[PDB]
Formats: sequence, C-alpha cells, structure tokens
Amino acid sequence: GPLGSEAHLYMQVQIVAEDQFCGHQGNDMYDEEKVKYTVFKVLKNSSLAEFVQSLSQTMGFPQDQIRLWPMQARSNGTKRPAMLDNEADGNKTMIELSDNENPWTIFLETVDPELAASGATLPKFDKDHDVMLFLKMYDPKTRSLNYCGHIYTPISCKIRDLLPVMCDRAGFIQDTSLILYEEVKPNLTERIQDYDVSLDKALDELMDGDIIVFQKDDPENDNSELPTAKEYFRDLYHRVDVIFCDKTIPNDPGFVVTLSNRMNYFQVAKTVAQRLNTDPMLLQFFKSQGYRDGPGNPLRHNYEGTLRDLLQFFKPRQPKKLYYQQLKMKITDFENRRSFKCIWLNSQFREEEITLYPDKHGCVRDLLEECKKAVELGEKASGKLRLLEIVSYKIIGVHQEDELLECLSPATSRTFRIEEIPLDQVDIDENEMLVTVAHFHKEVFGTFGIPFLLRIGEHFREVMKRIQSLLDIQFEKFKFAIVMMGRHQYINEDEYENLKDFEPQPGMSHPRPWLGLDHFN
Repeated sequence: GPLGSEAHLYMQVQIVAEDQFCGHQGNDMYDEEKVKYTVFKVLKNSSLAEFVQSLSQTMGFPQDQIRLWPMQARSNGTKRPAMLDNEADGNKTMIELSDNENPWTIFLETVDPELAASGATLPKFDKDHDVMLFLKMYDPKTRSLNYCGHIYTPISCKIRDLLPVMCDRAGFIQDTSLILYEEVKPNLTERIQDYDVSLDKALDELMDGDIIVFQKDDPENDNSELPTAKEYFRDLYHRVDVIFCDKTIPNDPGFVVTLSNRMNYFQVAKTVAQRLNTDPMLLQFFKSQGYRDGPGNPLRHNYEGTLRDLLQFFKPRQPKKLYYQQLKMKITDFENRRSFKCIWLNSQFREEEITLYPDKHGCVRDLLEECKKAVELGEKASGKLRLLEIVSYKIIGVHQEDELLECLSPATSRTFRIEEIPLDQVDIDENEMLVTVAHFHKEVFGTFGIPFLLRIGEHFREVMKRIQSLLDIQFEKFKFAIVMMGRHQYINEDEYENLKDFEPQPGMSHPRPWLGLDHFN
C-alpha cells in the first residue's frame, strides 16, 4: 500500500443539501469548515448521467425531482451554486465538468418534500432567461440571519413582485415594508435603491446563486447595535475572536475576547482590561508569530498599528492567540525600567549576581533603593548602601547618590558593586579616612579576589588582625604594600605603624594610592 493502484482514477464529489444553508450566519451559503457533505468517490472518467443515477439511488430521489447546481468560485472570492445542464453536459465526464476540481462540491436541489408527495415535477428552468436566487432575512433585534430558501424567477421580473415571496418565506404579513440588499461578497452589501426595476437591470452581473438579503423597514431597528444588513455584514467582516493568554502561567487555557480588525492598541487594551477588572495601563502585551508560537516581543504602548496588523502572521485556519502579562506599575513606567546587572555584597561578605530594574532616568539613589528591596541586610547593621565601580579587582570608585545612572559606563570591564556600609564607616572624622584595598600575587598588577574600603593611622598589627577578622582566613604569610604611581613599598608588619601616605603627592589627583595584600591564588 498504502495508497491503492486505482486511487488516481477516482475523484471526490461533495454533495451539499439545502438544509445545510439554514442558520448559516456568515457570507455565501455555508461555512466551509462546518458544513456536512454527502461524499462520493466517483470514477473521474465517468459521466454525469452515471453519477446522477448513482446519486438518485443512494439518496432516494427520482431523477425528475433533483437538480444539481455545482458550487463554483467567482473572481471576487465568493463561492455560489452555478447552472449546470443536467442533459446537455450529461455526456461529458466528471473531471471535465469539474474543471479538475478535486474535490468538487455540488448543491443538490430537490422538491419540497411535502409537495414531493404528488409526484411533483421540479419546475422548468430556462438557462438564458431565468435565474435562481437565494433569499436571506436579516433580523436586527437578534442580529441574525434566517435562511429563506431559493426561487426560480425570470430575470425580466420586476423586483417589486419578489416582495410577497420574501414576506411569505420570512413570516411577514403582506403589508410589510422591506429593505433589500444584494450580498455581493464579504464587505460588500449593496442596497437596491429602487424596486420598480427588472432584476436584469437592477443588479450588475445578474447570476444564478445570487443572494438577496432583506429586512423590515421598522423604526424599531434603530435600537439594535446593527440596524441594517449592510452594517451587519460590515461588522462581521472585521469581527475576530482572540484568545488572550497570560505569559506568567504556562499552559494557560486563556480567554476568548471578541474584537475588531480595526481596533488600535488603546481599544484592544481597553477591552481586555474589562474581563479582568484591571486597568489597561496595568497590562503589557506581546507580539506574535502564530505557528512558531509566541509570546514574541513586548509590544510598546505607543504602538500605532491595528489588531489586523498583529494577526497578519496567522493563516485563516489558526485560532488567533495573543499573550499578555499583568503589571504592578503603569505600563509606561515598566517600559522605562533599565536592566542593571551588578554584584550584591551580602552581610556575610560574599558575592551574588543580581539584576535590578531602576528607572532609565534614575540616579544611583534609586538603584540603591531597588537593591535594598531584594536583600536581607544583616542584623544590627547600619542599613545604608553604597555603590562602587570596580576594575581588575580594584575599586576605582565610589559613586554619589546624586549621579544619574545615565552617566555610568556601559563598559563590561567595569563592575558595579552594591554593599552595606559597615557601622564605623559613616560617623568617620583628619585622624580618619577611607582607603581602597585589593589582593595581588607577586607583581602589583596581578590583582585578584575582592577589593574593599577600610579605616585609615596610628599602628599596624591590629590592622592585620582586623583584616584577618574580615577576611576570616587561618595567612601567616601575606606581605603588605602601599601602591602609588609607578611604585610600591612593602610594609614592616612588626615595626611599621601610618599617616596620609595614601593620597596624591602634589604632582595629580587620581588615581589615589591603595593598600595591597600580597599572597597566592
């Protein structure tokens, strides 16, 4: 197998009965993915007569009680029943008549089963002089379409004389005043301005399978949200049901919101904000793909496209799904956040990588405030944070809170560290100053580990002991050096005791000298 050797000789013919036309709410006769067909697997090269008998027997109708009107497409995209001569074209074969359509859909007309009792012949129909029209009634109150069947009429017939049949089929008295529209194609519903005209003249390109939609001309209709059929169809054309799914909870079933093609961001957001009883500005939406399955990129609030634009990557088959996320601040604030990767130095003196999101137009104070939120600050401490700029495991700076985050280097050789200020280092005095410190192995530029700030000048060995307490090693080695411009002097850890050695000798302000700690790894 699997495909059998004769499978090619066969084509598929899809019969559709008039019952399938009933209660269709859209354009044309039926919806292609909802309609129930009676399907035949017929020999391609076989004739129409053969098929009409086969069909006649299968469906239980005499042949003089059925007429086949193939469903054919039009240039403008619609698909309507078209005339086919069941006796002139009967000699021909099925792919011929089909024009190689596979599958081929045919509308099967039969006789009003009541009158089918009598042995009712199906009315004669002249291919050149008559037309078969379909009737739909539009009801504003329920905003719905009610199928009213089809009629054979001469094309010479004046539209006025069609009115009684339309009433009779809708359920109306004969005094009932009507509005008549031609359903031409989606988004085109044309009012018949004048009913004292022949069909031939009144409608451009009069054709079998044409549709007249009609409604009551009752002043009540103005209370409907869609008073006329024209408004109904125009609404339909832009209607679109969209699944909104929270990007916070994966495998969210989401909820379906009916919207318009036409809507802008403000309108969409406004609509999905109700149904959540949340503010629209407290929602962030995301662009999409459709097959690739998003959520794509965050969609800006200043967005200026329509909803049709966001769903242009959907094929008509796929169900439309847009992702969203609930917010805690106004969307515009959230959008103006900046990603700030940096290092937090906990109370336990260890490093953690943390990303904070202060405001783009923020200053250092703000970044600090943000950090204080993500971290426990150690008990009985100081409660005050500072920001350091670090290069090569050396503190090359301490930033003031005033400073706009805008100014700080985007450079990635640079490393920003946020730390709690030890208690001693804020009620600091002349007799007192803060100095930069760093590890290094062998030569002074082989720096490593974690730099830090310290109290500097009337001793030493207890410095070594306090630095011991801070570092918490166990270190008997480790030489100690002051490091200034192109030079560094080691420190006698038994005898040495300092001053304000640590400052630019008058000849230039920075880089300030530092104290270095010489040992391995």
